[PDB]
Amino acid sequence: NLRVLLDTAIPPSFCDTVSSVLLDDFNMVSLIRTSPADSLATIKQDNAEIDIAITIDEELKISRFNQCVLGYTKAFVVAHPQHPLCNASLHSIASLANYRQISLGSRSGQHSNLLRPVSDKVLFVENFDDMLRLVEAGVGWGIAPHYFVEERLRNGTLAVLSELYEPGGIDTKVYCYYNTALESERSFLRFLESARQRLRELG
Ligand SMILES: CC(C)C1NC(Cn2cnc3ccc(Cl)cc3c2=O)=CS1
Repeated sequence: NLRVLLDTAIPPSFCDTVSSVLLDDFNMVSLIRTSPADSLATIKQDNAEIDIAITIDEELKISRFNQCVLGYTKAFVVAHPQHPLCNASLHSIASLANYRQISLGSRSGQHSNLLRPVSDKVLFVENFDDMLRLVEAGVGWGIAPHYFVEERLRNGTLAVLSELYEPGGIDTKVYCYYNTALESERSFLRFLESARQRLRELG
């Protein structure tokens, strides 16, 4: 039995990519979704017995776990089209610190440099859905994966503020944290090679 953790920042496009591949090699495969805020918090619980985690969160070294990079993915800062900062000026991009952020909360109550909120007016949520509800209602700005915001952005229900900070949206690394047990196993290298391909082509 193999247990695999994918945070909700990973497109579910991808979540198909591993399933075919991993099950070529392995017999039981459990897929588990967490908040990116909870990805690393979870694997560190010995009892949770996670073997692989696909997460955007970065941490320098973790016990009993090697890191590597499967690929990259875009994220956008989004707000209500009529949000004060809709004018999207480099002045407005410094002012994020001043307007209310809808940030992802974490059970541990603790956040990495990566996912820690930026503004002091913060309101926490469990998933990117509650995030965008509140953002669609002009209650704040928030930073969400492409696949969540592509729908609403074409629909005009939502606006991007992040395009002068990083044109193209914000590339984020997708990390593979894997139990050291796996490094030698031809099983893993197979999955890794396949995994990288689909996130590439999914770009
Ligand atoms: C404050 C922004 C200017 C930036 N914050 C980040 C970190 N960050 C935060 N949440 C995310 C949620 C989802 C995804 Cl896919 C990525 C991120 C992310 O990178 C980068 S610039």
